[PDB]
Amino acid sequence: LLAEPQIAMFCGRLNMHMNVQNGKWDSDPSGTKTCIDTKEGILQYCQEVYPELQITNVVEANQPVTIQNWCKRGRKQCKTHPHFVIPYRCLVGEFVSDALLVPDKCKFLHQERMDVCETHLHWHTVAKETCSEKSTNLHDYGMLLPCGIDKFRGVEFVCCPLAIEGRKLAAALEH
Amino acid sequence: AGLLAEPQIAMFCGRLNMHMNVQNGKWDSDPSGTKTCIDTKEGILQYCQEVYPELQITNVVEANQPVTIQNWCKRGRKQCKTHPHFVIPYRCLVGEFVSDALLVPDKCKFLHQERMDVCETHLHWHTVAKETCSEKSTNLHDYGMLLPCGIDKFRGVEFVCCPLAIEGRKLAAA
Repeated sequence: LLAEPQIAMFCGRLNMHMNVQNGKWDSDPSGTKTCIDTKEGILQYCQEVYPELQITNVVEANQPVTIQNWCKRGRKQCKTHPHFVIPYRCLVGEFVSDALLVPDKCKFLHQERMDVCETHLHWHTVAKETCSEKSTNLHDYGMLLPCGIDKFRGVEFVCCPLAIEGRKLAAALEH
Repeated sequence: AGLLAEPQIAMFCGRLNMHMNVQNGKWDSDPSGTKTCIDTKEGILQYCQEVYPELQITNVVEANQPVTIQNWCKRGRKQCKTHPHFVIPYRCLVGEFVSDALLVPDKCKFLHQERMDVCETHLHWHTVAKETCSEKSTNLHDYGMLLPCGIDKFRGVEFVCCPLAIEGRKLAAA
């Protein structure tokens, strides 16, 4: 398994999925599957595309990727017409939280509640607001404790200083 | 009802395989934009399963007559405007095998031959059918395979013989 299984969609075109052997995007195997509207449906598609793996849940990727050559159902031509989309990671087996890199002087934090079951977006906001409050930057975050298809009870994240001993601490991503 | 078109694949070396879109009845190119003509039955079978993931394809057999397929594609599917080609499709047989239903038109007869000791090709059986109608001064109108014994291998054939209706001739010579 040289790549993480995941699916990417763009309504109007056939779904794409990560080729776990080489690491490139391929198009829907049957040339018939279009964008999906529910988390339950996305999870099924993941399982249909990766029959050899035990897909047990799904979660949005933290950052968009650029995919080219989207095919259209019916059309012969898959025009290299780039699109920036947020893939869905097909999580496999027993759930384990993402390992996150903690750059020096940054802090690893996490929040959870046994009685809340929210989305990836909600947890992303929590993490962002928590770092923002302390006047810092959100460098990375991951979900914790799944409670449903693409639903979690918490978030683990990394907050970073605007600068260390005078020098600004930067990074680039997601837009 | 909500009946689908029989699944099948068509090849033309130097181009991407085509497969029948079972939902609209029209041909589509290779989903991955990389698969090309195959040279083994086992390979044909594997390709069927690949483009028809939701069907239990358990065998393959050549269709009886070639078909005209427009706009083939080259690897990558960036250039697909081309000259139509006459190719003989491969039927992707699903699930449990059952003999095709043959229409016996007026004045024709339905015959079938099965040899439980042999395991021949589609071509062999087509010939056995053609020759059997010839021996009775008739013409082979249609046929289908019987008793599968391997990937695209059968133990028999069912066919329909019909009146020749052909203009013969002789020679007037000195």
